[PDB]
Amino acid sequence: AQQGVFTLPARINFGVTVLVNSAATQHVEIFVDNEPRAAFSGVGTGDNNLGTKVINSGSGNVRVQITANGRQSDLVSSQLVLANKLNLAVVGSEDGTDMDYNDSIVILNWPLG
Amino acid sequence: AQQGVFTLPARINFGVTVLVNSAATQHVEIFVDNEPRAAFSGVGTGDNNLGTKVINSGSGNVRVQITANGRQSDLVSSQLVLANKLNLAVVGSEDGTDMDYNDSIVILNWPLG
Amino acid sequence: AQQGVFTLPARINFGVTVLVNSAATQHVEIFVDNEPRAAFSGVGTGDNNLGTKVINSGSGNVRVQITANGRQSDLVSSQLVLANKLNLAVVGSEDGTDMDYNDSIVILNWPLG
Amino acid sequence: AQQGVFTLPARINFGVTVLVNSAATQHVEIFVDNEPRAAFSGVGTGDNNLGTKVINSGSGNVRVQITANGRQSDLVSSQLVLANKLNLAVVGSEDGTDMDYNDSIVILNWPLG
Ligand SMILES: CO[C@H]1O[C@H](CO)[C@@H](O)[C@H](O)[C@@H]1O
Ligand SMILES: CO[C@H]1O[C@H](CO)[C@@H](O)[C@H](O)[C@@H]1O
Ligand SMILES: CO[C@H]1O[C@H](CO)[C@@H](O)[C@H](O)[C@@H]1O
Ligand SMILES: CO[C@H]1O[C@H](CO)[C@@H](O)[C@H](O)[C@@H]1O
Ligand SMILES: [Ca+2]
Ligand SMILES: [Ca+2]
Ligand SMILES: [Ca+2]
Ligand SMILES: [Ca+2]
Ligand SMILES: [Ca+2]
Ligand SMILES: [Ca+2]
Ligand SMILES: [Ca+2]
Ligand SMILES: [Ca+2]
Repeated sequence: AQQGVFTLPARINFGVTVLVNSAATQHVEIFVDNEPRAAFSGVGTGDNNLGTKVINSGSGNVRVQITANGRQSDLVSSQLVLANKLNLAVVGSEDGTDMDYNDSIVILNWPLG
Repeated sequence: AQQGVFTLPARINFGVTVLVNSAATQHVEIFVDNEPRAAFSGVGTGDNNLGTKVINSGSGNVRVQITANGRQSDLVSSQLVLANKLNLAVVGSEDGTDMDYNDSIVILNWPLG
Repeated sequence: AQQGVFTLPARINFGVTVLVNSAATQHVEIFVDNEPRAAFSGVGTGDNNLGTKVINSGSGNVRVQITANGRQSDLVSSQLVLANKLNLAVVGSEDGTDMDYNDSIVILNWPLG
Repeated sequence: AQQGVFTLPARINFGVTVLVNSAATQHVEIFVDNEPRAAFSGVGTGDNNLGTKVINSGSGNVRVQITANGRQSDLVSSQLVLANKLNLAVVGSEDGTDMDYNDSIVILNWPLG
């Protein structure tokens, strides 16, 4: 199945947070309606936090893309709703051979405020 | 039910990341085996990222507590495993009356590296 | 937080499946827009399957209620989305003192077909 | 990533429940330590419940395979833990072209009793 693709509520602001656990530099792009809207990059094996950016969901079509060594990483993803209110969309990724799926971890959350 | 309580693998390094969406200052405490082992404080309504800390799980008994206004916030939590490998333990919290459950969001993840 | 309450897409058919793991007889009622729409009951400690019923979500306001020994059980719940398509809303419940939260397990899924 | 593969506690009894939403007959196989240990077959587009079977996890290595039309279906999966106690491992699957991922839905849960 496709992974890293989520349908958000339309026209909502959401946060994107990235953690890295890799020796290879990670490059994360968030697409909204097939257009690039947020970029992150970094490297480190200590759950290193690349920060959070807030962007708008447009029609709702959000895709997470993660590249390392020039290749798009293998993605795994899920969406969780807590208390019928807090939404988290999570992406793990694998850039190599050890199948740890933590090389970049991308977390989307909404609503904010 | 109790919320914000997780059993991790023993003696594992794990990351704790905190996001806030609040006007009241948030205080997050992470306990390992009932001992206070990580703290975060901050405020802001736009998904303010308070960073990530890496700590060890001890016997495995990890608990998240969140306060604001000198009072414990109401917690909701779940654990997710992706690719049979990437673990996320998520806590949402409510400090007030609007039931948005985003006032502090605490993410635990393992394994690292 | 309230547990066992989910917002479904409006006017959608969804399935409700119940498993029991209890010595006490379990009584499950599913409410849609505050009206009773599906009932299940049974007893057994072997993950005993009470079957599946398909009902309609109305405005979308769905609540799971679980009673044993005349008392509403303590609920825990979450919603999961897989492949940006398959939705599962899960409720565990505790009727007693052992905190196993399996006494009735209620699974909602959509879309069908 | 591999999907439908889960590590359970060793030597634990767990339940497997299958729902189908398909016009093609579904065949679900559960492997424990690479040995074929539970089977289900059925068909129907209205969330047809094929029942629950209880089996033992052996060393803990559990795999779900789903076929229809003599071919392995595309799998998507996650594991959820509620109340730090109730485990659900969920598999959705697609046998065709409509990408609804509900053709067989396989739910594993533990602990029982
Ligand atoms: C050297 O190992 C690390 O870096 C590689 C990328 O080179 C990752 O895939 C792996 O999981 C480790 O984090
Ligand atoms: C003023 O409203 C904000 O701040 C309060 C107190 O932190 C939160 O409960 C609420 O959800 C908003 O984020
Ligand atoms: C006797 O123990 C069982 O039944 C009680 C209800 O009596 C449940 O709470 C418990 O988890 C067991 O399933
Ligand atoms: C005819 O359409 C149905 O049957 C096929 C084959 O099982 C499924 O892929 C599809 O989602 C529908 O449930
Ligand atoms: Ca890796
Ligand atoms: Ca890694
Ligand atoms: Ca709030
Ligand atoms: Ca808030
Ligand atoms: Ca119980
Ligand atoms: Ca029980
Ligand atoms: Ca299909
Ligand atoms: Ca189908």
